Amino acid sequence: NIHKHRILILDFGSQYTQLVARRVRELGVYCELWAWDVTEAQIRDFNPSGIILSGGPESTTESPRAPQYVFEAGVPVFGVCYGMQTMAMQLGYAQVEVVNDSALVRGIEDALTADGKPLLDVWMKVTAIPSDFITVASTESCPFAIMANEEKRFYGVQFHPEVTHTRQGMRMLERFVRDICQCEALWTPAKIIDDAVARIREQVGDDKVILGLSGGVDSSVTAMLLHRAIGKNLTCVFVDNGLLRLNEAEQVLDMFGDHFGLNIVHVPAEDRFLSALAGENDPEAKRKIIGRVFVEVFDEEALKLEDVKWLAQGTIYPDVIESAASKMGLVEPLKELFKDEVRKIGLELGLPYDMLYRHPFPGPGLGVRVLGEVKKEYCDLLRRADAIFIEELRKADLYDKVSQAFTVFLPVRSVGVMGDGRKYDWVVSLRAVETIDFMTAHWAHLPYDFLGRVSNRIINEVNGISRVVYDISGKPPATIEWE
Amino acid sequence: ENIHKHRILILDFGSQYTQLVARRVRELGVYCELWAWDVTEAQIRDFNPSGIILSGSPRAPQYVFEAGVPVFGVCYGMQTMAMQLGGHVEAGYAQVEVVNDSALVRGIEDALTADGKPLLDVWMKVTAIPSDFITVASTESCPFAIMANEEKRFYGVQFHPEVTHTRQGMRMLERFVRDICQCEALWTPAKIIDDAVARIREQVGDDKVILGLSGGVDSSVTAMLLHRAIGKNLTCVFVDNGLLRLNEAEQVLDMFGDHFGLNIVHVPAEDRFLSALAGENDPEAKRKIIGRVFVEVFDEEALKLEDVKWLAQGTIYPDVIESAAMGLVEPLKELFKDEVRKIGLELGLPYDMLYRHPFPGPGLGVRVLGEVKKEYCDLLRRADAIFIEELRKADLYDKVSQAFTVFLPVRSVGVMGDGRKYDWVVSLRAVETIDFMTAHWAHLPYDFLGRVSNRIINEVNGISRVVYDISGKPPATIEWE
Amino acid sequence: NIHKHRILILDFGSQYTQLVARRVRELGVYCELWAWDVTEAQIRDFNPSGIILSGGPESTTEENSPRAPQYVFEAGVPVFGVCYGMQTMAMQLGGHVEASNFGYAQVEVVNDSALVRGIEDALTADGKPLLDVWMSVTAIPSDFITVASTESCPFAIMANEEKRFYGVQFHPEVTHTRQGMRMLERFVRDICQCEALWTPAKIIDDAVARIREQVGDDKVILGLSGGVDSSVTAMLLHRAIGKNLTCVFVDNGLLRLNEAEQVLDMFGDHFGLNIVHVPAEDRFLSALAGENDPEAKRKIIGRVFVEVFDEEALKLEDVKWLAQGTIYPDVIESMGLVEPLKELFKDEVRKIGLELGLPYDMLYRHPFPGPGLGVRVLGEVKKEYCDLLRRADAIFIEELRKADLYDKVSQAFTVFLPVRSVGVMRKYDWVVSLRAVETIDFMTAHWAHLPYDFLGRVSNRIINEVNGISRVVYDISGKPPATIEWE
Amino acid sequence: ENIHKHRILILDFGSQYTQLVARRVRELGVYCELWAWDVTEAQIRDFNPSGIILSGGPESTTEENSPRAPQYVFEAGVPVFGVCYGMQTMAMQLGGHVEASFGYAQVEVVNDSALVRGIEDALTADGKPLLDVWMSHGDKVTAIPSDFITVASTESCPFAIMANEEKRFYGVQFHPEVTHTRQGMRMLERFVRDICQCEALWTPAKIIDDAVARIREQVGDDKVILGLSGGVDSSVTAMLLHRAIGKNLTCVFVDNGLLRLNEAEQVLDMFGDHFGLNIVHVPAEDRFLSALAGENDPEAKRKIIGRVFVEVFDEEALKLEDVKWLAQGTIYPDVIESMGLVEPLKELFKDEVRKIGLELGLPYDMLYRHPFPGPGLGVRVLGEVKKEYCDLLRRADAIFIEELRKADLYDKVSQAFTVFLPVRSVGVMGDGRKYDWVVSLRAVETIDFMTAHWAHLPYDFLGRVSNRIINEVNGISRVVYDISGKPPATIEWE
Ligand SMILES: O=c1[nH]c(=O)c2[nH+]cn([C@@H]3O[C@H](COP(=O)(O)O)[C@@H](O)[C@H]3O)c2[nH]1
Ligand SMILES: O=c1[nH]c(=O)c2[nH+]cn([C@@H]3O[C@H](COP(=O)(O)O)[C@@H](O)[C@H]3O)c2[nH]1
Ligand SMILES: O=c1[nH]c(=O)c2[nH+]cn([C@@H]3O[C@H](COP(=O)(O)O)[C@@H](O)[C@H]3O)c2[nH]1
Ligand SMILES: O=c1[nH]c(=O)c2[nH+]cn([C@@H]3O[C@H](COP(=O)(O)O)[C@@H](O)[C@H]3O)c2[nH]1
Repeated sequence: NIHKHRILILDFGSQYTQLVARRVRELGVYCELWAWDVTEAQIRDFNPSGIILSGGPESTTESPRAPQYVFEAGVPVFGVCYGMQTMAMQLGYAQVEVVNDSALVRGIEDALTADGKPLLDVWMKVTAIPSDFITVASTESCPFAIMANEEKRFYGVQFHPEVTHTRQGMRMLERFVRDICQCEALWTPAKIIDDAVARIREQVGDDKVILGLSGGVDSSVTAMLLHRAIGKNLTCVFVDNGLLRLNEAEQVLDMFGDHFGLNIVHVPAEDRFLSALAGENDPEAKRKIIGRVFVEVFDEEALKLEDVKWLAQGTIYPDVIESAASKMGLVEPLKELFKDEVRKIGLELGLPYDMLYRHPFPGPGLGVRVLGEVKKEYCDLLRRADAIFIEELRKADLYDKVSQAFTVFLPVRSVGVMGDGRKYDWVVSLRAVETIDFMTAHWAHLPYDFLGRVSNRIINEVNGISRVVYDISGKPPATIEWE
Repeated sequence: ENIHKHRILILDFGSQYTQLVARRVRELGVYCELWAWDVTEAQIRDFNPSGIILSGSPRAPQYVFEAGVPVFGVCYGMQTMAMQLGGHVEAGYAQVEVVNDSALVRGIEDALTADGKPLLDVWMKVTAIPSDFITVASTESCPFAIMANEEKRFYGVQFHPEVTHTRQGMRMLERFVRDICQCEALWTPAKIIDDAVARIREQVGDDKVILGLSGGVDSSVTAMLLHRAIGKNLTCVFVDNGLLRLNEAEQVLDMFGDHFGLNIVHVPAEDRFLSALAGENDPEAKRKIIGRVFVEVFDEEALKLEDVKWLAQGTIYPDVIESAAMGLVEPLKELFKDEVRKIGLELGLPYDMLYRHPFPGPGLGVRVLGEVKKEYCDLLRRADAIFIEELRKADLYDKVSQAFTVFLPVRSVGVMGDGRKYDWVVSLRAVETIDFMTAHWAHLPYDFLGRVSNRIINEVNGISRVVYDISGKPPATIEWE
Repeated sequence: NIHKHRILILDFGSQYTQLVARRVRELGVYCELWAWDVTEAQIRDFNPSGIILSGGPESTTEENSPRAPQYVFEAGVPVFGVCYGMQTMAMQLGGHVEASNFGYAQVEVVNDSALVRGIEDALTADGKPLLDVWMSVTAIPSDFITVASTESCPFAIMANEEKRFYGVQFHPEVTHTRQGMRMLERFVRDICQCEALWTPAKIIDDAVARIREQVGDDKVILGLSGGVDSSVTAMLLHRAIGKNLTCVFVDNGLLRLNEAEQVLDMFGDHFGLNIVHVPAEDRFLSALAGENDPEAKRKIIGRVFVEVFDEEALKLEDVKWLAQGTIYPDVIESMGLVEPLKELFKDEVRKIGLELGLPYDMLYRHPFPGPGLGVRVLGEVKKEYCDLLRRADAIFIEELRKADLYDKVSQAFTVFLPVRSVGVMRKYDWVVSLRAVETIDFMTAHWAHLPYDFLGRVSNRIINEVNGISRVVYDISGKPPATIEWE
Repeated sequence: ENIHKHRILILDFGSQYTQLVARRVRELGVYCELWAWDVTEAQIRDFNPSGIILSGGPESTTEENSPRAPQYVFEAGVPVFGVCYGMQTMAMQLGGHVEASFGYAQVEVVNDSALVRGIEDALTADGKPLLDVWMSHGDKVTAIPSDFITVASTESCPFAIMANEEKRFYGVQFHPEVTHTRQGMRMLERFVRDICQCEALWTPAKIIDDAVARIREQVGDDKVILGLSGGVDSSVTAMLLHRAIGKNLTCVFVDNGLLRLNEAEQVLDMFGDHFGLNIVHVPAEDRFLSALAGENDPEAKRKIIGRVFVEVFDEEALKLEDVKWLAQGTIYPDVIESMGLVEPLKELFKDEVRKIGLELGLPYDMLYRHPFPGPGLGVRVLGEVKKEYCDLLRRADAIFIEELRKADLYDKVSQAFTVFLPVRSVGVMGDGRKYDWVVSLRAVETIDFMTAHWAHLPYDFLGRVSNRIINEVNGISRVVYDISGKPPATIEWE
């Protein structure tokens, strides 16, 4: 069983904790990210084959600490940054000299040299280890780079193995998870899919399941999962909310109605969304509106069915994790998956690459990209602008060099040449970013020649657009979307 | 000493480069005028040129060749020179081989051929030259790249010598205007100033003159010329319309009031222009209001002054050329824009001010899209200041023709400590201008753009997001309105 | 057994054929790359779980052109034809090719096949599956179905599902084929039903087992160069027969700075190997004395090293085995012989070297030629020239690594130029040349467009810091018309 | 016409920018001489400057033996302009005081001075005039002499400009001669044309006319020989003498086998078949190669080439009866660095030589060619000079320059050439290999006599040239690029 060998990752608040989880996932082992403030009851219920304590911005000199069971549970424990500093007490690029044999790092040598010692290229106080620990690696600024009670199988590392900059970090996480915690590598996209199917089948039986099909990654893979498990019993509602991209409805239907043979209720709700949105300039109002009409449309569509006892949903593990930060049943095949696993299993389920590695598209769609009041003519204009932008972006092989690209409609009038020189028309902003984390994203240094080709195209080819600007504001101090 | 004694008639055959040719002639210190090609024997005879230039189916007046003065045809001018004297015409860097001796290019060599023959590096068609002309230079594509009737002192070149791409073009221009045409170079900043003062004094005498002092290049140099000519008898009216750059009023007042001793009437009229603009969204109406309120204010101040008999004005020669179908002092009406700067330097004005990017008459009124409001103008001024501050630090101010900031009355979200706040967006706009019809948006460095947008969003309370106008002209325009 | 599931890959002459092989290896499945001109007895003896017929430049329309042995299609195993492999399978099975004396291409999947079922990169506006492939046939066999199409290429993919014959006109082995690896995975793991036992941990365990069966308690001589193959080899025999393995490391005086100290400290003082160290600097130098001919120097360096190695070998009799780092590419291009790496490709040797415990930086270090500095010192090889070269090269590589440029080139090194150049406090000293290449194939190398300020930095460090070097130049000559080494 | 009548004395205190001052004043149309600071009142009285400019320098007036102007500088009754050090020694030598301590800066003008009245680059917010100047942040005047006034200042430079308006003494802590001082030229012109009242009679056309007249009055109708090398200096000298004494000028062009590809023909085609000079063309390639045979020492090679050049020239001289005059192209920098002698360019800087060269009819690209050393390929062929090597180098170099001109990179460098390395490398030949010579491309952006940076030529450009030389020149296996700056290396390899 694929959840059997499982890592409990305890989050002391690093931005890299989910990266550790994703690395364990990549290594083929289930794992779970909980907050540090967990009860020995819970760790005993999860029953981890090993524990991992993640980095932290706090300090053990105040203060987040592991539930003492972490070290009493008799499973190998791996501390990382804070997780190492908290393992003690409770018991930029750099190179560490391996000063001892440890289970964790034996055989793993990036450079050696030192003339008589193994070196580790790692990506990086602890004044003294517990009495049962040895020093395993050391640096100038950190004599305690790796510490280990190799008998109790506790390991401590002042660097981040989950990050690629740690030359052999993954081999180290492999060592801890596969070899020191003797975990089998059962958590494979093929076997996740079988687990998904089995669990949906068992949880829903012959009951009818409904699902909001966006065409996006999460609800698509969910569609494919539900569909593989209960076939025709699944009904997907595709709402064209009048806020999608150019031809999005066609593409979602060509893909999932035709190509994959899904049972699709197609709801053309453009006028209805644009109705409810009428005269609404407040971006948070628009979101709530757009989100409410969606819930309205699905509940209407659900009733037109019958015996629909289950709503399916593209909830992925990160979503569960924020919810962790404090009618119809829920079918959530992806609740345990991170986004890269979802894509990977989407590939195995047969979905196309393009869709799976597409830029995220917001729920509210163009509703948050038409500044202020959302009008059809602004959305049609926005659509042709985005289409050109994204089509040029794809020609130039720039689509994968940015996390997200789109255009924003500015309801301001600017003059542009018409032939005699007298036509005001609308302005759009191109927006392209390289996303670093949920808090920070850089605006993309798209090439000048390229920007200008897109500019000219949008202005010349779209009647109603006279001027194109580029969002040159990063996040912070701005955000990715304009609303 | 008439600095207009030696003069060059340049006939404009519609080329972009014709005002370039005239400026080159003015750079050699020789006065010249640029007329439309369609002139009369009479119009030309009255000018009495020391030499005629024809720029790049229109035809020169037959008198141009009858006039007995040297004539220089460039591109279309050389082609039209061939047509009209019995030749024949049929329609990038290049090198023309000089194949005959000619006053125009005698001694002007850029390289030598393998044969050992002279070559000209030029920037650029005739198939038969008149029977009294010879072939001066040629190249593979252009059999007749330079031709000359050495006797009538007629010279045609297919390339443009006014463009520095023609390696020694200026020297051929110098050769025709100074040697062939027999011109002294008295047209100098210092002497143009003297002649401007002389002509102002003679036309105005002891009368008091009034002047609209916009702070721009033209009205400033006009102000300094008048102040030099008539001093206390000059009142400049400076009108802060509410649409000027940050501290423009203080700056113009500092400069001409305290520093230069001009007599200034400062009209703080921000509320007045803003109020005449309240609610107006149409840029055509905004400009008309701003212009309308401008003369109203200026008229109300001209009636506030005893014995004002003359209006001074920074009309420059291109304004005169562009104009092609109380007394008026226009000291700059013969000067091209760079000449006006050169003399503004000799009159003691500051370089920064003379080479400043042009600012439009309505100012921020065409840069706050829609209803111009004080709030938006305030934000715009701060953002714009940060932009130019940085442009100058980066030595990029020199590198664009115009750089400014447009206020977009759209709300965008941005970070506000731990959460979010909606505020206004501005667009940076920077162009390299090419002509009245053509401008490329500047490829400002990315790092620089990032600094500026950070500076604006972080430093300007009320701005959350900054975009860069990446639209060229055409299909867009330089200004947003 | 980790060779049980195995893919026979027949080589029809493509450049990318070794890449097909290594992708099967990357997949976790043993495979073998043979010339196409083999026999049924050979295939039968090999017992493929599946056969891949790879690309090739020749035309199927020519007179005596390559054909797959007819048994390929009678082995009752799956057959995968890639490009010419597919053109030969179509021609050998009833269909036709027209001849025509590369590119990115999107092929539309127009029918189901086990090979590309569910492998999609995009949809057409008409809902049809698209594959992003690295492209390169007028009729297919009449038991074959068309699987995918292009404009240019009507039969991009053909297949006989019953017989498990799949032909593609693109290169799944090339990363440009977006889901190439998946199709190869599909063929090998799903269709050929191979397990992924070909792993580094298991290839090591296999290596050890096969050394012990072959050698037992016998004694084994090895030439330890510190290079990648000789060293992983040493680790395998050592993990296999400990003290019964002896490593002869000859410091020929033509090695990089402190190479002897480093080879010895690492494999003797850290991996507990038993190494006889021939400190043979003066002997190689004496032999090379007065030889300005690169060909003659290569010989001389070869001759002496054999002489030295033989002498050290005789000195430990009752040794019946010479071990050697020969790797699978050596096999493909070509006391008793022990060769643990003879089935491994270079990146496997590296991968298993990491499992053996070896340092990354050593396993991914640039190749250092047999003659070492004997061929990087133009003309007469002298102690002093090698000495300057070693200091110069050490500076170059040190800068090159801290600039994170070692990853970015195939080979970086310094060549000593016996020419005098003026420099400042005015002195005449030697010239060295930096040389850094990006090696496309065996015959093509681009000189690296190393940053200018980096080049200027390396260049100043070498001049200022190496007493004896007045001037640094950079080889801006690619292969062809020049070669990688200078001699 | 006396075109030297007005003249500025520049006293060199050692600034890297002193030559620039001299050329700016020249550019303004006013003759000027550049002397060392330690000259004598006597010498200055002889020159009789219309005005004196004291340049900057690296020394410090606060140090014991620091350079000072001849006191007469301040007693000659002419305007004195002091630039940095010259300002600081003007202060100190007049009762000021300097304290011991380059960049852009804005000096605020605070008093009227003939030097900068009307010269303004910006204003302060407070509305006060600013000059944009290129300053030396080093030593600073902290007291100005009694009858001086502060003209300009910064928060860090109380006396950024000082002036004694009556004595026409001006000191600036910045460099008006460098472009980075926005209106420095106008400052220099203000001093030279206005305050010193120099007429701008030092123009190319007038310099020519003056040279001619000085030639025609030094030699009259005598015969004059001239080593013509096609280099800028002797070419301009040749044309001066041609216009001056015409037929009596005999030009000797020596092809020493160390010239660039076809150089003899293009020099012959140019100055013989086109400009009409009388060229005695000596083909002495075998004579130089012979004398050079077996000489691997670059210092010996240079002496040999020098010596052998002189014998050839003396012989050609002997073949002409009554050669009473030797013309050379010595330019003023050669004087500053240091048969009757005619040196028409001894007062001219290199740009002035080009400028008058163009006025004489010489082609631009010749006048602006990179400097070619006197020994030619003999110091670009490393070790022993042989014809096979020079033929190679010539072919290789001409490819180099041809491409360099094509890509508009020729004028982006001060010198570009190829060095023949007597080292052999292997290369591809067909399917097998070949073994042939190596050449080095060498290209520099020269900043001064002691500083050259190697050019960041475009990689694709380098590889194109690379391939061309190797694929087009027989005898070359490989091309390298010199990536050594000067210092620690030199421009030439030998
Ligand atoms: O499903 C969604 N509903 C929303 O209302 C929404 N708002 C922002 N986003 C996405 O969140 C990411 C970060 O955008 P911001 O930096 O503007 O917050 C980007 O990926 C945005 O597209 C949304 N997604
Ligand atoms: O004095 C002015 N009053 C105006 O109303 C005006 N509108 C445009 N401009 C200037 O014209 C140039 C380019 O015009 P466009 O904005 O139409 O491209 C640029 O120099 C613009 O600033 C104006 N100048
Ligand atoms: O082990 C070796 N012994 C040798 O004698 C030898 N010669 C060249 N090389 C390597 O061959 C590759 C290309 O060399 P060339 O382009 O100079 O032929 C590069 O990888 C060179 O290092 C050698 N390797
Ligand atoms: O050594 C030389 N002998 C000569 O006869 C000679 N003539 C000119 N040049 C130029 O002088 C400069 C100095 O060269 P270095 O950077 O190698 O010292 C470089 O600019 C050289 O080209 C010569 N150099």
